Parts: sequence; C-alpha cells; structure tokens
Amino acid sequence: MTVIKPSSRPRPRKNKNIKVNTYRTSAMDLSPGSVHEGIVYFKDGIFKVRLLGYEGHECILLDYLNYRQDTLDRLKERLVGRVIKTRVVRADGLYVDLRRFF
Repeated sequence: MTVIKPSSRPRPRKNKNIKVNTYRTSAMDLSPGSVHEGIVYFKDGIFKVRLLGYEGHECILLDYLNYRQDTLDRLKERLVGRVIKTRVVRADGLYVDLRRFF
C-alpha cells in the first residue's frame, strides 16, 4: 500500500441541541393570539371549543363574532365535535373566548 497523496480532509460537524433545563416549577403563558387544538360543540346557535385534558376549561367559538350571527351550513352540524385548530381570544379559566380563522 504505497500511500503518496491520500485525500482525507477533516470535516467535523456534529449537531447537538436538546435544551434541557427545568429548575423546579417553570414555563408559563396565557397571552392571546396563539393557536391551539380543541373539540367543537354546538349550542346557542354558535359553536363551543372544549379543551380536553385540562378538565374545567370551556371556551366559546364565535369566530370573533360577539355581534350578529351567521349560521347557514347544516353540514357544520354533522362536523361539530371534530377536533380543529383555532385562535384564542382570552382564556381566563373555565370560560374563554375563541375565534376560528378561515
């Protein structure tokens, strides 16, 4: 094996990024303008977003309506319940406001 001009340049490029830090209680947030997944419900003519997992978190879906209604899709009645992603208008605990986009 007469090695004269061997080609083997160094190229160290590993990737490491797990971010692991939790000193006692930590993390927290309740600002509006965030997206989340919830279940759909029907009542009062408008819709209702239930947050399963929190137990005691009920929200109302009005697409940021809070003024005049616009129910005109019998299909929405059969789709109710399905899980979708909506925007949060203001979560205070138990009763929250919800606005679906698109």
